[PDB]
Amino acid sequence: GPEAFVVEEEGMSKVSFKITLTSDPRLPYKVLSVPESTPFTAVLKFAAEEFKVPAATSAIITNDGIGINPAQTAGNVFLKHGSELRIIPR
Repeated sequence: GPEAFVVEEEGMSKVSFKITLTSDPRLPYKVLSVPESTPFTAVLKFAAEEFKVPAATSAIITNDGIGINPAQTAGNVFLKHGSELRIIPR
């Protein structure tokens, strides 16, 4: 019967973030894409590499300026915060 048809999961396999270095008034950005299951620590590592800044002294925050727990997936960050993120010194 109809109870036997279930939407078990839904998502998007490729997650894209537009990460802006907002301390620089030219607002340099990178659009980075990663698998949905990518640990967010690896997104910070990728972004720091592309911006040529040390991952250890950098952080990624939401467009609204709030911190993100790194121990979650890229897909979950996108679900909560959308695509626009900022890279800042920590």
